[PDB]
Amino acid sequence: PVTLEVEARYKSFSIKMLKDMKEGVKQYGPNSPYMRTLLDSIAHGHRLIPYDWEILAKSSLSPSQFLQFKTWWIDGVQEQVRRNRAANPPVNIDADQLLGIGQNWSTISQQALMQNEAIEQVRAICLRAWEKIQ
Amino acid sequence: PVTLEPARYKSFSIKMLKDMKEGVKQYGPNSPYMRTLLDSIAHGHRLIPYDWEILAKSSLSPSQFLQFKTWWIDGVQEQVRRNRAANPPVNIDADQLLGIGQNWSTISQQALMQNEAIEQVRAICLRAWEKIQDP
Repeated sequence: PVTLEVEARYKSFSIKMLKDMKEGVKQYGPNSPYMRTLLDSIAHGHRLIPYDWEILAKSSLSPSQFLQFKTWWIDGVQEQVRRNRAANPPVNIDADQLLGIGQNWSTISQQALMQNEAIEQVRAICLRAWEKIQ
Repeated sequence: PVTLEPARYKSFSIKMLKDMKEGVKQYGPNSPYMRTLLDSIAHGHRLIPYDWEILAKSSLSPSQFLQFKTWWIDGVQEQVRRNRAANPPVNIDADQLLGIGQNWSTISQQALMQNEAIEQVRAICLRAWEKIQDP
């Protein structure tokens, strides 16, 4: 997660939290009330960049579950970019920022400068993607 | 939880607290389910004593809550003995670990707690939670 001291600083997830979450997904399922409670609290209790989401997902999910998450992340990005382009005025956030990739957004330091609207879009897209894991 | 390390505070969502209360109702405070969920939350967020109080009070029956608080205080008493006896001494007292008194009763004060104190609070409260008995 990113903290805004404004000066943005990145702090990695707790190793124990990650271990807890991987074991919880395994025992209860990625969308059990168990995981929904935990994940929602983390997502809304922190400023998460795409890097954070990639870490949470890759660490917590089985390989097949992770593939599902990524496809739905990409699906949510398609829809979001469409809404961004159609907004009046257009919202200048594209897929590179929402996925955390490319020359402008691939590094943690770049992503840490993401504005509120972008953070909110990433949060909604990734929570939806997680919820769509079957 | 505290949203900026030493600083400000954001409450748990009403929904999250409802889920925790339902989880305790369905599975009990010391199900592996609740134990690992609590552990996850406690390592996923920076919890001050005020958070622990809200979580416990919201999730537990009055008698379970009294047990939790009794064991939190007991664990604090043991931790303070250890802090005093440490070489060098750890300058963390019972009022900080419990979030009480002139120095620590407010969220604004608690939000300035450093890592060692947050960690001590976490260990003590997780242990106290485990000491709660079922109906």
